[PDB]
Amino acid sequence: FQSNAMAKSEGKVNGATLMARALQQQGVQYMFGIVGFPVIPIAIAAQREGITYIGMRNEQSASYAAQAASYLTGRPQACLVVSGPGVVHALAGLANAQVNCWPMLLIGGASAIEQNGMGAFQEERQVLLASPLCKYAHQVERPERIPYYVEQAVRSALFGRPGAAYLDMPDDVILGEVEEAAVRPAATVGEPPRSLAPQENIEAALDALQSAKRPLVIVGKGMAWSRAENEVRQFIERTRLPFLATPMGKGVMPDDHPLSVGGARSHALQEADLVFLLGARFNWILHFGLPPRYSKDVRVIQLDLSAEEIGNNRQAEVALVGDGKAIVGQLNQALSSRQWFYPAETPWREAIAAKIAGNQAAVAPMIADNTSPMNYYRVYRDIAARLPRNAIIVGEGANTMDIGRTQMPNFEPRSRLDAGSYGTMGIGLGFAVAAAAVHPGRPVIAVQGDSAFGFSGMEFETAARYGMPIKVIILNNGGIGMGSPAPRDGQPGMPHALSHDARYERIAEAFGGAGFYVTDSAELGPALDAAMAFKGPAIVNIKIAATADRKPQQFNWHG
Amino acid sequence: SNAMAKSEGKVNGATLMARALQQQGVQYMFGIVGFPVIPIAIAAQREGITYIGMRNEQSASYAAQAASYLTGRPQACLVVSGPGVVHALAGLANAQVNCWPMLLIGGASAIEQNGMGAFQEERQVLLASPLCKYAHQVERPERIPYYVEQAVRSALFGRPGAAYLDMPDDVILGEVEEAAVRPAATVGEPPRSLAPQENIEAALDALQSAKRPLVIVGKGMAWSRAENEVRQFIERTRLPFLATPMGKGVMPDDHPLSVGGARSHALQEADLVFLLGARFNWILHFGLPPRYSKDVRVIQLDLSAEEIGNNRQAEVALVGDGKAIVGQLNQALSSRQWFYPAETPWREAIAAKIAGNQAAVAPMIADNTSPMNYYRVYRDIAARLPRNAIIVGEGANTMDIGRTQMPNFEPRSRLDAGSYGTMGIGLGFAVAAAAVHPGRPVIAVQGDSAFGFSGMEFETAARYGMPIKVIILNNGGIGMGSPAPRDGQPGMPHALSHDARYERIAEAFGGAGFYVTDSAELGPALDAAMAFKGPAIVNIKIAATADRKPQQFNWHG
Amino acid sequence: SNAMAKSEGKVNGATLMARALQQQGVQYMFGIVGFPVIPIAIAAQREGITYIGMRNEQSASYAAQAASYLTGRPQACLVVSGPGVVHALAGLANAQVNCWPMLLIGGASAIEQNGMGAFQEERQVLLASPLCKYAHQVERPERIPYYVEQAVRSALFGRPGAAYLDMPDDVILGEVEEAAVRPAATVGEPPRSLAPQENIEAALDALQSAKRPLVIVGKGMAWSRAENEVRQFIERTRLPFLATPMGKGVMPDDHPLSVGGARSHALQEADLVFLLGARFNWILHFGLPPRYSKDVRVIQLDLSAEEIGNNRQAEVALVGDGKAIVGQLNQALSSRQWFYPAETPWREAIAAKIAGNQAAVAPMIADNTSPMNYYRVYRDIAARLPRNAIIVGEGANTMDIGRTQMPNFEPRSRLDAGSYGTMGIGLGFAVAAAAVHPGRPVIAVQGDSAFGFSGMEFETAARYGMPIKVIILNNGGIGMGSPAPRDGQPGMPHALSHDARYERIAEAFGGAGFYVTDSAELGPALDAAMAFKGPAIVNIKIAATADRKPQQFNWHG
Ligand SMILES: CC(C)(COP(=O)(O)OP(=O)(O)OC[C@H]1O[C@@H](n2cnc3c(N)ncnc32)[C@H](O)[C@@H]1OP(=O)(O)O)[C@@H](O)C(=O)NCCC(=O)NCCSC=O
Ligand SMILES: CC(C)(COP(=O)(O)OP(=O)(O)OC[C@H]1O[C@@H](n2cnc3c(N)ncnc32)[C@H](O)[C@@H]1OP(=O)(O)O)[C@@H](O)C(=O)NCCC(=O)NCCSC=O
Ligand SMILES: CC(C)(COP(=O)(O)OP(=O)(O)OC[C@H]1O[C@@H](n2cnc3c(N)ncnc32)[C@H](O)[C@@H]1OP(=O)(O)O)[C@@H](O)C(=O)NCCC(=O)NCCSC=O
Ligand SMILES: Nc1ncnc2c1ncn2[C@@H]1O[C@H](COP(=O)(O)OP(=O)(O)O)[C@@H](O)[C@H]1O
Ligand SMILES: Nc1ncnc2c1ncn2[C@@H]1O[C@H](COP(=O)(O)OP(=O)(O)O)[C@@H](O)[C@H]1O
Ligand SMILES: Nc1ncnc2c1ncn2[C@@H]1O[C@H](COP(=O)(O)OP(=O)(O)O)[C@@H](O)[C@H]1O
Ligand SMILES: Cc1ncc(C[n+]2csc(CCOP(=O)(O)OP(=O)(O)O)c2C)c(N)n1
Ligand SMILES: Cc1ncc(C[n+]2csc(CCOP(=O)(O)OP(=O)(O)O)c2C)c(N)n1
Ligand SMILES: Cc1ncc(C[n+]2csc(CCOP(=O)(O)OP(=O)(O)O)c2C)c(N)n1
Ligand SMILES: [Cl-]
Ligand SMILES: [Mg+2]
Ligand SMILES: [Mg+2]
Ligand SMILES: [Mg+2]
Repeated sequence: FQSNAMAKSEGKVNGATLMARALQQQGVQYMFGIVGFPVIPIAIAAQREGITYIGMRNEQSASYAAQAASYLTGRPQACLVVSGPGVVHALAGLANAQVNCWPMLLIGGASAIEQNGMGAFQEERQVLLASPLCKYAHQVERPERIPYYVEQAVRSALFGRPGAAYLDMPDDVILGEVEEAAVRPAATVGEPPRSLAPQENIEAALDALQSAKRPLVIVGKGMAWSRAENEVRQFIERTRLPFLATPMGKGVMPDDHPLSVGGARSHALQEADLVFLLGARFNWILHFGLPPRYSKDVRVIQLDLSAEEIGNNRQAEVALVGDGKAIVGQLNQALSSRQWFYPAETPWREAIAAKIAGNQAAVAPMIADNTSPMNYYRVYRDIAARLPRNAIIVGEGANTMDIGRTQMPNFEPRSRLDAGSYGTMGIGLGFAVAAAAVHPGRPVIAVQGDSAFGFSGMEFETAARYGMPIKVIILNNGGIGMGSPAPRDGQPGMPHALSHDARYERIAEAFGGAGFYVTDSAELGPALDAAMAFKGPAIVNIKIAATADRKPQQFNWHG
Repeated sequence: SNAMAKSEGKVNGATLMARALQQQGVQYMFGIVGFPVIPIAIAAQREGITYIGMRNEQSASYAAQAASYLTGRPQACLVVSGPGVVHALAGLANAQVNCWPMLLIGGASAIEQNGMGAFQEERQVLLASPLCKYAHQVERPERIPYYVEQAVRSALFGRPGAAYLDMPDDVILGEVEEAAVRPAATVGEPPRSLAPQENIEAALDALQSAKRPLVIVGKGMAWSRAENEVRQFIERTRLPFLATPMGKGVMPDDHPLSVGGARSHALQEADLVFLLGARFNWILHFGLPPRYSKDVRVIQLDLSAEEIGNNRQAEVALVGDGKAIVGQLNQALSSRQWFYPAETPWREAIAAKIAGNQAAVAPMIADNTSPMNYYRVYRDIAARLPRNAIIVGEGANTMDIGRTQMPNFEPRSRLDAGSYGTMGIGLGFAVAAAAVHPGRPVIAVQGDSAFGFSGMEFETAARYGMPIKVIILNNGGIGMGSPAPRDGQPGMPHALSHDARYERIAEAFGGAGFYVTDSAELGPALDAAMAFKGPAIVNIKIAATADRKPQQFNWHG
Repeated sequence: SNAMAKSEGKVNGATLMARALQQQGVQYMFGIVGFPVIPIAIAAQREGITYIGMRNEQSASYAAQAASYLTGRPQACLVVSGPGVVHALAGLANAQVNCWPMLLIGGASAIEQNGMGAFQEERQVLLASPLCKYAHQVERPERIPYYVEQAVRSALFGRPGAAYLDMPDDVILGEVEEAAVRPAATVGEPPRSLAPQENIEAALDALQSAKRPLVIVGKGMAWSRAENEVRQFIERTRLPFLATPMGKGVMPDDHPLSVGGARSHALQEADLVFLLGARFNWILHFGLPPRYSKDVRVIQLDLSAEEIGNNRQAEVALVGDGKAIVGQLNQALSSRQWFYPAETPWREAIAAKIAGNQAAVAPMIADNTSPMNYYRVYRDIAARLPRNAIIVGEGANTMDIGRTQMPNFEPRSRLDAGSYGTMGIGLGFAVAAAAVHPGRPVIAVQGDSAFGFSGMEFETAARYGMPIKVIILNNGGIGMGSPAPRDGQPGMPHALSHDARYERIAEAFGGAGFYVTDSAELGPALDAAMAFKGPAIVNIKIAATADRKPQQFNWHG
C-alpha cells in the first residue's frame, strides 16, 4: 500500500516524533544507544529528522559517548537506552559527566504507566536511581508536554555549571498520539549565559600578578568548555606569564608554547607564590592546592563559573566568578591601559628552565632505548612523530595514559579525551566513536592499555559498522598497571594480571578492520604507518616490557 | 628471613576482610583491582578464596550473583571506588529483581579526604541503597567481622537480595591489634518456615476440586533446593505442571506431566493455578486476562508475605519456605486418598495442543536449507548438550527459542536474562558457572547483539582455563537482521554486522573459533568445539528473517 | 432536587479513594485539609470513615500509626502537598522504626503542571521512599482500587511498616465511569507462619538445660495478638519473664513471675534469654556486655529472618509469627512434662533483688513533702488508673519512671516514645486511642518539655469530645530543672518555664485545668479531672532536681 493517491489522516503525531522534533530543534545532532522495548520508535523518529543515530554494543559506552559529543559540540547530545537495565547501565555516564561538569541528555525508556505496580517488564524507579547523578531528572507523563520537558532538560544541562539531564519516557507516552495543532511550542535554547566579574576584582587580579615573584597560570578544561582559547592565548602573550596545562586543559594553549611549565610540573606547583586558576578545581588533579605539593602561603586568583567552588581547600585571595571567556576578555581589556608584563629575565624563569632541562635529561635515554621489549617512552617516540597536528587523542589506562599525557602534545583545544576527574576506565572506545562522529574530517587515535581496552573493546564493531577510521593503539604489558610473571603450578594468577601474549588486534580482523602485532622496535614504525594509511579502523597491539614504568618523581600522583 | 625478629600482633583491614569472608562461606570473588581494593583481592587469595579478574565490573557484578545462585550462599564482587561501584550497579539491580543474594565490596577514597574532591570520592552508599537489601560503610577496621556477618546474613536470609559494604582506603590499610578484634558468628543456612496446618489442608481441598489444575514451578523452588520435594508432590498428585524459564530443571523437562508444549492453552483454560515460588509478574503475564481465566483460582506458595495476592487474588496463601511447605503438602497428602485422574478432558486437551505445537515447528526443525532458521540450528545444538550441562541463554529470539529447544533435567542449570530481561549477563554468568562447577560443561548460546555486551570476558575464560562453549547465532541485528543500508541512507538502529567474524575473538586469546554458514558445517563445528580442551566460539550466520513460531499472543503484550 | 434528571454513571478519584479505604478496613483518618485533599476527607466521611482534623501533620502522622497498632489494620493520615508531606515524614520514620503499619495519603500538584514550579510541587515519592515499605504515586483514577489494595497489603503483611500513596490534583478530580473501574480484592488478615518442628523441640531442649532462664516479652507479640498463648506458655512453664516498655500488658504486670523489679540483675545473670518478638537493639542493651553474660544463650522468636542473631548470636532461631510459634511451643509442651522448678537459686536471687529495689524507692513513694518527687506524684496517679485504661507516656524521667510505676494488665494499652525515642507523639497517640477506644479511659502523662511538642492538639480532643486526661509533670526543663539565670547570664539550653501554667491551655478550649504545687492538692485535683466529663489538664509543679532511682548502668550507656 502506502499509495499517495489514498486518503490519510495525517493530522496526528505521536510521542516519538515529538521527541525527535524537539531534540533536533534544540541542537541534538547525535544519539548513541541500544534500541529495544520501548525506544525503537525514538531512534527511528530521530533519523527521520536528521539526527545521527549510532547503535552501540553497551549502554555503558553509549552514555560515555553522549557526554564526549556534548563536550566537543558545545551542546547536550543524546543517549537512548531501554527501560530497566538499560538505564542502570547508563548510570556510568551520568556519574562521569557529573564529575567532569559536562552536559549530557540521557533518554531512557520505561514500562507503560498503566502497568506500574504490577511487576511489568523492566519496571524500575528510574528517576529515583538517576536523580542523585543528574542536574535534571524528570518523567514525561504525557506526550503533548514533550516540547516543554526537552527544552527544560537541555537548558538545565547546558546552562550554569554543565551537568547531565535525564528524561524518563514511558511506552504509552512514546506511542500516545496528540493533535498536531494542539501541541504547545517551546523556545530554542541558545548559547549558555556568560556573566562578568566586578571591575574592582579585575584590577585586584592584575595587581596581585604584578606583586607576585613566582607566578603560575593553570589552564583547566573549564576554559576549553568556554571556548576561551582565543582570550587565554591573548592573555598569556600579553602577560608573558608561565602557564601549566591540566590533563584535558592541554590544547587551549599550544603544548609547544615556550611559556609552558609542563616539563617542570612539581617544581612549578611547589615554589609558586601565586597561582591563577583558570577554570580548574583544587581537587586531586591539582593536589588540593595544599602541602606537600604547594607552599602553605600560596596566593590564589580563582576564575570559576561556580561561586561555591571559590576557596575550596585553599582560600582564594581574588575571586573571579563568571564565564571564562568573558572574564579573561575583561583582563585583556584592563591590561591595555597598563605597561606591566612579567619581565623577560627573572630567577623564576631561570629555575623553570633548569627543571625542564633536568626532566628532559631523565627521560631522554628511555626515549632512545631501542631494546625489545620496549618501554613506554620508546613506544611513544614512534607514536608522537605520526600524530597529525589536528588529531583527536583518546587516552586511557595508568602508565599508558599518564605517560602518553606528557609525550603526546595537543595544539588545539578540546582535542584530548581521557579518564577525567572520575578516573574512569571504560571511556576509551566510547569517546573515540563520539570524536569520530563529530569530527569525521580529523584523525582519531585512541591509545589504551591492555586493561583499559577490555572495558569497551567490543565497540570496535561499532566503528567499523559506521565506517569510522579510528586508530586504536594498545600498549599491552600483560596486567593492570604492571606486568606479572607466569604463575607456578598450583599458584593462582595475580589479581592484577592479564594476558601478555593476547592478540587483541585480531578483534579488528573480526569486524573487517586492520590488525597489527608488534613485539620488536623495528616493527613499530612500519606498523603505525600502515594503520594510519589504512582506510578504516585499525588496532596496533604493542607488547611492551612487563616492568616498564614512568620516570621517577618526588611525589606519588595520588599521595 | 625467619631469623629476623618480627612483630605479628597487628592486622590490617584487608586481612580481616579476607578472614571474615572466608568464615562466612564466600568462596568466589569477581572483580577488577585498583585503588584501593588491591590488598583486599590479595588477602582474599591468601585465605583460599578464588579471585577472578574480569574485564568490566558490569560482568563482574553479574557473575557474583550467579555464583550466589549456584552455590546457595552470597558470593563477592570486588570493585574500585567511584566508577567501579557505578559500573557494578547493574548487578545490584539485577540481583534485586531476581531475588538473588549478592555481596558487593566497593572501595572508597580515604575518610580524612572527604569533601576535598578526592580521587574517585563518591556518595557510594547513597547510590547503591535503592538497589540493595543492605548497604553500609565500614568506618573502623576493628568492626569488619561484624559488618561482613551482618551483610551476608541480610543477603541470604528472608527474601534474598543484594548487600553492599563500603571500604574506605584508610579502613583497608588501617591496623588493629589481632587479639582485640571482636569475633563474629558464622551465618548458617537461611531459616525455613512453615504454613499453618489449615492452610495446607485448604490447599489440598482446592486441588481436589479443580477440573483443570496447573502447577507452575518457579525458580524460587530452585533457590530453596526443593527439587526432591516438588518431584514427590508432582509424582503422587499426577498434576500437570508448567516450568518457568529458570524454573526449568526442578522437574525434568522430559517429564510426561509437563505442559510446556501447550503453555498458552494451559494458562488460559486453567480453573486453578498453584504457584510454587513464582510471581504473577510479566513472565507469568500477571495471572490476568487475556492470558488467564477471569475466575482463575490461585494457590500461592511464596516466602515473601507481601507478594501474596499481587495482581490476582490468592484463594489459599502458603507463606514460608518452598521446601518445607511442599514437604508439609507431601505429608498431609499421605493421610488422604487422592490424585488427579489419569483420563480427563483436561489431559486430552493438553496432549492435543502439545502435539499441535510439535507439528507446527516440525518442518522448521528439519529444514536443512541455508541460511538456517533458529529451530534447525538448535537441532544440532540440543543433540550435543550433555544432560549435566549448565546452559546460559541470552538474546531475544535466540534465547526464547533456545528455552524451548534446550531442555534441562537438573535444577539451577539454566541462567538467562531473568526477571529483569537483562542483556549483558551472558559471559559473566558463564564465567561464574565455569568457576562453581569446573567438572560440568558450560554452554552459552547468545545472539550477536547479546554477545557484544560482554564478549571481552572471553579473555577472562581463557586466562583461567575455563572451557566455556560460546555459540553465537548471528542474524545481523537486534532481534532481527536487516538488508544493507542503501541509497546513502543510514543503517537501521537495530542493525549490526551480519558478516562479522566473532569467532576470531576466540583466536585473539588462544581459543578455538568456528564459522558456520551452511547446515552441513554445523555438526562438525559443534563436535570440534565440544572436544576442544579450552574455550571456543561457534559463530553461525543464520537467516536475517528467521523468527519464532507464530503465537496467539505476543510475549510482552 | 430528586425530580431532576441526573447522570449517575461517573465517579471521581476522591470517591474511589474513599470506597477503597473503607473496603480495606480504614476506619480512621487523621490529617489537615487544604489543596488538593479536601475532596478526599469529605468523601471519606461519606463512606463512614471517621475523619479527625489535627493541628499539625506531625501529630496526624503519629496518630495514624498508633490507631493502626491499636486496631490491627493500617489507618490513614491525610496531608496536603509539599510541606504537608514533609511535616508527615516524622510519622513515617517513627512507624518504620517501630515496625508499625501506616497509610500516609499525600496530595500533590497537578501532573500537567509538573516542571513549571507549581504550587507545592515536590518530589514527594522520592522524599518518602527511604522511610516506607511501599511508596508510589496514583497516576490515573481508574487504578485507585489497585494501589490502595497493594499499599494496605504491603503495610500490613510481613514485617509491618509505612505505606505512602501520592494523589495528584487531577487524579483526585478526574472522573471515570463506575462500571469500568477495576475492582480490588479485600486485604485479609496478615498471614502467620510456623517454625519447623525440630526448631520447636530444640527450643524446649534449651529451656530445660538453662539454670537461669529469662523470657522477654516484646511488643511484637502484642501486635501479633498473642496474649493468650504467651500467658499459657508462661503459666505452664513457670518461667520468669521481663516485659519490654510497650510489651507491658501482654503478660499482666502484677504477675508473680515478673522480673520487672530486678531488670538489671535478670539480664546480667541469665544464662539463657528467650526473645519473644523483641529486638536486641538499644532497648534491650544489644544483648551484649556489660548488660549480659559473654556466653548467654538466645532463643529468638521474630517474624523477620534477617533480625535473627543480630548483635548476639541466636542458638535457636524461631522465624515466624508470634502467636503461631508459641502455639507450637504449647503443643510441644504437652508431649513433655517439664516446668521450671519451684525452688531454684535463680528464683531466690530475683526475689531478693526485687525486694531490694522496692526498699530503695519506698521512702520516695512515701515522702509527702512539697515540691514532690516523681515517685510521690505517681503514687496518687497509679491509685486512680482504671485497669482498662490506655496510658500514654512521654518525656525522659516522666516516661521512664512512669513505666515502672504505671502497670498495664491488658496488652496494647501503653504507648510511649517507642524504639525511636520520639518526643511529639503524646497528644497524637492520645487522640488516636480516644478515637479507637472511646469507651476506655485515656490518660496521658507527659513532662513539660514533651507537652510542648504536641500540646496544641488538646483543641482537637475538645473539638471531638475526647475526654483525654493530660497530666503534666513540670520540673521546668528537659529532663531536669534549672536555677533561674542571674548575673546577666543566658538561659540554660535545657531550661523551660517552671512557673508555667499549662493547665490554662485546657481552659482555652473548654476543658478543665488544675494546678498542683503541694501533695495535699494532688489527690483532689486528680479526682476532679477523672470525673470531669471532658478533656482535662493537670499541671503538676515538681521539684527541679527530682530524679530516678540510682542504677548500676545508665539507660543509654
Ligand atoms: C593527578 C595528575 C594530574 C598528576 O600529574 P603528574 O603525573 O604528577 O604530572 P605529569 O604532567 O603527568 O608529568 C609527570 C612528570 O613528567 C614530567 N614531564 C612532563 N612533560 C614532560 C616532557 N615533555 N618531557 C620530560 N618530562 C616531562 C613532569 O615534570 C612530571 O615530573 P615532576 O615535575 O618531577 O613531577 C596526573 O597524574 C593524572 O591526572 N593522573 C591520572 C590518574 C587517573 O585517572 N588514573 C586512572 C585511574 S587509576 C586506577 O587505580
Ligand atoms: C514471558 C515468557 C515467559 C512467555 O513465554 P512464551 O514465549 O509465551 O512461551 P514459551 O515457553 O517460551 O514457548 C513458546 C511457544 O512454544 C511452545 N513450545 C514450548 N515447548 C515446545 C516444544 N518442546 N516443542 C514445540 N513447541 C513448544 C509453547 O507452547 C508456546 O506456544 P503457545 O502455547 O502457542 O503459546 C517468555 O517469553 C520470556 O520469559 N521471555 C523473555 C523476555 C526477555 O527477557 N527478552 C529479552 C529482552 S527483549 C528486548 O526488547
Ligand atoms: C532503654 C530502657 C529499656 C532501659 O530500661 P531501664 O530504665 O534500665 O529499666 P526500667 O524497666 O525502666 O526500670 C528501671 C529500674 O527500676 C527498677 N524497678 C522496676 N519496677 C520497680 C518497682 N516496682 N519498684 C522498684 N523498682 C523497680 C528496675 O529493676 C530497674 O532497676 P535496676 O534493675 O536496678 O537497674 C528504658 O530506659 C527505655 O526504654 N528508655 C527510653 C529512653 C527514651 O526513649 N527516652 C526519650 C528520648 S531521650 C532524649 O535524650
Ligand atoms: N563557562 C565556564 N566558565 C568558567 N568556568 C567554568 C565554565 N564551565 C565550567 N566551569 C568550571 O570549570 C571547572 C572544571 O574544573 P576541572 O574539571 O576540575 O578542571 P581540570 O580537571 O581540567 O583541572 C568547574 O568547577 C566548573 O565550575
Ligand atoms: N526459600 C523460598 N521459599 C519460597 N519462596 C521463595 C524462597 N526464596 C525465594 N522465594 C520466592 O520466589 C519468588 C521468585 O519468583 P520469580 O523469580 O518471579 O519466579 P520465575 O521468574 O521463575 O517465575 C520470589 O517472589 C521469592 O519471594
Ligand atoms: N506477627 C509477628 N510475630 C512475631 N514477630 C513480629 C511480628 N510482627 C513484628 N514482629 C517483630 O517484632 C520485633 C519488634 O521488636 P521491638 O520493636 O524491638 O520490641 P521492643 O521495643 O518491645 O523490644 C520486630 O523485629 C518485628 O520484626
Ligand atoms: C571503572 C574503573 N575500573 C577500574 C579502575 C582501576 N584501574 C585504574 S587504571 C586501570 C587500568 C590500568 O592498566 P592498563 O589499562 O593496562 O594501563 P597500564 O598501566 O598497564 O599501561 C584500572 C583497571 C578504574 N580506575 N576505573
Ligand atoms: C541491557 C539491555 N539493553 C538492551 C535491551 C534491549 N533488547 C531486548 S533483547 C536484546 C538483544 C536481542 O538481539 P540478539 O541478542 O542478537 O538476539 P536475536 O533475537 O537477534 O537472535 C536487546 C538488545 C535489553 N533487554 N537489555
Ligand atoms: C523529637 C525529639 N526532640 C527532642 C528530643 C530530646 N529530649 C529527650 S527527652 C526530652 C524531653 C524530656 O523532658 P520532659 O518531657 O520535661 O520530662 P522530664 O524528664 O523533665 O520529667 C527531650 C526534649 C527527643 N528525644 N526527640
Ligand atoms: Cl623515530
Ligand atoms: Mg596494562
Ligand atoms: Mg540478532
Ligand atoms: Mg521536664
